Amino acid sequence: MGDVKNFLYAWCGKRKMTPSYEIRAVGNKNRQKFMCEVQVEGYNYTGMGNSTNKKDAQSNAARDFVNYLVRINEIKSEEVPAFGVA
RNA sequence: GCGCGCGCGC
RNA sequence: GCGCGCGCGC
Repeated sequence: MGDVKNFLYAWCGKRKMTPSYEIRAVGNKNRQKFMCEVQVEGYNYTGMGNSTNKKDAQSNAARDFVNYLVRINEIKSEEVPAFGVA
């Protein structure tokens, strides 16, 4: 979803912190790729994302991260609008 | 989104 | 001119 970044952002706003994205350019100058890593304080994991543009490199890293929060039972899937259970 | 400028390719 | 990206001003 577009909104996962916004979700992760809010999620951290509660435990009163910000995520931290770090993007680096990668691959084909003429058809290029970007690499993203997100971290959050107090969490032992780096969400990783690749894409053509930066936004999507970020979305992908965030998805990665949230998915992990769920795996480690810090969120329920059911609480992540993007992971649309319905 | 609209504008501008930049890189790479063709 | 076209394509993929990046950045900047509204």
